[PDB]
Amino acid sequence: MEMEKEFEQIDKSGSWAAIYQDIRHEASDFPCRVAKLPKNKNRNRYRDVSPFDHSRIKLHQEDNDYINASLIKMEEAQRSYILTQGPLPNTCGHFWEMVWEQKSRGVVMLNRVMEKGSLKCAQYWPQKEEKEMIFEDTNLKLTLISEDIKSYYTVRQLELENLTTQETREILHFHYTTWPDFGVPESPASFLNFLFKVRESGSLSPEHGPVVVHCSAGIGRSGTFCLADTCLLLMDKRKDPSSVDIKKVLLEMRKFRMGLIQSADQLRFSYLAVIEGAKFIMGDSSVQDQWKELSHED
Repeated sequence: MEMEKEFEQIDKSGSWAAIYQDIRHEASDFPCRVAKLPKNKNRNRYRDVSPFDHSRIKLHQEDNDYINASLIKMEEAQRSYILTQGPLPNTCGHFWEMVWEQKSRGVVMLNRVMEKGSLKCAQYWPQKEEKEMIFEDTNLKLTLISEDIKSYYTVRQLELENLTTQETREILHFHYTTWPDFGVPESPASFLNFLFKVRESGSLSPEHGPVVVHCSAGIGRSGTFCLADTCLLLMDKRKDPSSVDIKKVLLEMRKFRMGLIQSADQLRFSYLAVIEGAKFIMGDSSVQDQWKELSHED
C-alpha cells in the first residue's frame, strides 16, 4: 500500500518526529472559551486539554451545560465519536448524563484507573453487581450487569436508568486494559482485535448515538482508536483504498478536538494499526482469527 511504502520511507529516514511536528503546526486552532470559564475549572482534568466551543458536547442542564467532551463527526466515513477525558470525582454524573442524552450504546475506555502509580480517572462504574451507583446530581442509576474479563480487554454490560423517567438502557463498556504505561503496544494485533470487538457489538453503528471514547485526557489513545477506525472504514468504502491519507484524516479529526495523537510514537503506531488492519479488509478472512490467537483471551 502507498501507506506502507510511506511508512517504510519515514522509518528508514527516521523522520517520525518531524512528521508529527508537521501535524502539530498545521492543526486547527479554535476557541475554547466555555472550557476556560472560571466556574468550569474543576470540570477539567488538564488545563492543557480543552474541547473547542464549536464541537463541544453540551449537557442538557440549565445550570452549567459544560463537560470536557467533543463530537468528532467524520463526514465521508459516516462515523461519529465523542472523545472525552476520564471522568473526575465530581464529573461522573455529568459523564453518564452525556451518555444518556447522546443516546450512546458503547463506552470505550483505553486506560487503567491507575497508571504509573497515579489516578488517571475516577472509578465511574460499579465493580460489583450488588453495589449499584447512584449519581444524585444528574439523577441516574448505574448497575453492573455482567463482566467478561479477557487477557487484553474486559467487556461489561451496564444498565443505565434515568431515575426521573425510570427508563433504562443497556450500555456496553469496552475496556482495553493492556496499553503499556510507557510507549505503545509494539504489536498492533491486540488493539486491532479490540477495535473489531467494539465494532462487532454494534456500538459504532448509525442506529445509535456516537460511541463515547476516553483515556485520561481523551486525545492520545482515544485519538489512536478513532483514527484507526476511520481510516479502515474509508479504505473499505472508497473506489481507491490507497487514496486514504492518515495525516489528512488526523488533521480532519483535529478540527473537532485538539491534540489528537500525543506523540510521534503514537503516530507510528497508528500507521502500523491501519496497515495491519488493512489485511483483514481486501479479502483476508483468516486474519481476524490470527489476532484472536496472537493475543490470548484468558
